[PDB]
Amino acid sequence: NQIFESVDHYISDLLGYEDDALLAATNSLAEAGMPAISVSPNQGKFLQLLAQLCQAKNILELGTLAGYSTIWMARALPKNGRLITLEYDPKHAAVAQKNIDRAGLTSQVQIRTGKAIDILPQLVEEGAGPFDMIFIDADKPPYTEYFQWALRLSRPGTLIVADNVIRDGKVLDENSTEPAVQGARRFNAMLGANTAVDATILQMVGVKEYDGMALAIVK
Amino acid sequence: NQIFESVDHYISDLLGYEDDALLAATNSLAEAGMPAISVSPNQGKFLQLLAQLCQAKNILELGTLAGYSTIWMARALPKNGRLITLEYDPKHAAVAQKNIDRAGLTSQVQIRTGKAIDILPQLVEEGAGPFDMIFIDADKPPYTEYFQWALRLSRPGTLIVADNVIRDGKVLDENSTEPAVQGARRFNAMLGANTAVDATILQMVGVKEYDGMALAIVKL
Ligand SMILES: Nc1ncnc2c1ncn2[C@@H]1O[C@H](CSCC[C@H](N)C(=O)O)[C@@H](O)[C@H]1O
Ligand SMILES: Nc1ncnc2c1ncn2[C@@H]1O[C@H](CSCC[C@H](N)C(=O)O)[C@@H](O)[C@H]1O
Ligand SMILES: [Mg+2]
Ligand SMILES: [Mg+2]
Repeated sequence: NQIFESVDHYISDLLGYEDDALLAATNSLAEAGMPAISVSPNQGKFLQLLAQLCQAKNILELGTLAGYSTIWMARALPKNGRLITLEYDPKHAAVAQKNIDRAGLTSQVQIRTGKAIDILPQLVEEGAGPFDMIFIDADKPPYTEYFQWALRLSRPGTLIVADNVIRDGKVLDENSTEPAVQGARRFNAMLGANTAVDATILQMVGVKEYDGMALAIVK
Repeated sequence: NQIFESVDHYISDLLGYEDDALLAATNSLAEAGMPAISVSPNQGKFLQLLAQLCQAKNILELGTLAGYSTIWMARALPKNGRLITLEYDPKHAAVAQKNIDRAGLTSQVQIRTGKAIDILPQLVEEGAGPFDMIFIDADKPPYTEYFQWALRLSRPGTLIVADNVIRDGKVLDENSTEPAVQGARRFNAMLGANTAVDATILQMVGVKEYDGMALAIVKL
């Protein structure tokens, strides 16, 4: 992995500058005892560019952690735009709130604390959709079901992005016993059979373990 | 590279289906002595998806080869959409025209034969722009100047994509002797310095050699 990390540092040195709010969001993970699993700086910038191509005014994120990915995307929003992010762990949600406040995004970002599978039908009842872009990055086994709820909260042209769908190439092992690999494989099979979207999977290398993100556009 | 190749085939079995027109465009290369350097199927679907996000009506492509990338992007267009593709080699242009005709894309694709640096100022003079998406994929040394012309043919929100800007990590080598590597390094420096766009570089692995594509959006 060394060449991929060195090339990622080359790219972030040109195009992946992180202000105090993004660095503080990263620094908050270890002091809070949270896992070091945010998107990378360059992945962050890529999510921001996708939100700009979507001309996104309304973004939904499942899985906030410390709000690193949230800050990157919310920075693409217009003044009147909104990002709703779902986080199960009340400690993660409190840390993310501090980090979003430090980024001056309190007004545009709403953190909802609970399981995505409980909150997604709430968003349906509220008529919270449709969203211009949806980022699925929570627990891995129910990605397939999160995608079905995302469709209910989409319009034609909505972008749905799902992170961690390759898992170091372990998705090739049909006999994998790892929950996160089985979750990825089931989601990828659903995505291959889904006639409601146009989709691809991007292999991703860099500072993080070899992985990939799925991208889908609602027909 | 074996794991990346195996994962790419896994991905294209799910989401990278190629019809006769794309398979025929690939098959056309060997009989014409052309390099097997088109975008991969999965890269082709990615460019198609970027064109759909752009809601592209007008696309510009530098470097046609056999029209493989051209067919993937043109298929995102509405019928009244147009794609202009530039190609220096008349042998390549004639193969690409056959492949575009086979794909049913004759109305939507205009292949222009000559040096990109000669045609781009003609496009500005004709008012051919602005393009919703621009794909820079010709010879590598003038990438920096192709990008300057692309900005003259853009509007706010235009997506510019440049292929082959990592070259197996050789862009880390400040003493590279390879003009294509030197061209990518100069392009990536320019892109780092450019205040007219928001940009990133995506590292790309799969069936082809380790490389990367630059994505830039012209600021609003
Ligand atoms: N059922 C569930 N609903 C919502 N969030 C969940 C969940 N199960 C786990 N999570 C949360 O999903 C997150 C995954 S990590 C998210 C990383 C973040 N998007 C970033 O890149 O910065 C964790 O914070 C975890 O607590
Ligand atoms: N100065 C120049 N102007 C225009 N095209 C050029 C050029 N120098 C090289 N080319 C052409 O650029 C092409 C690069 S390969 C293009 C591959 C194609 N985009 C695909 O993915 O399917 C070759 O066809 C080459 O002949
Ligand atoms: Mg993730
Ligand atoms: Mg190329």
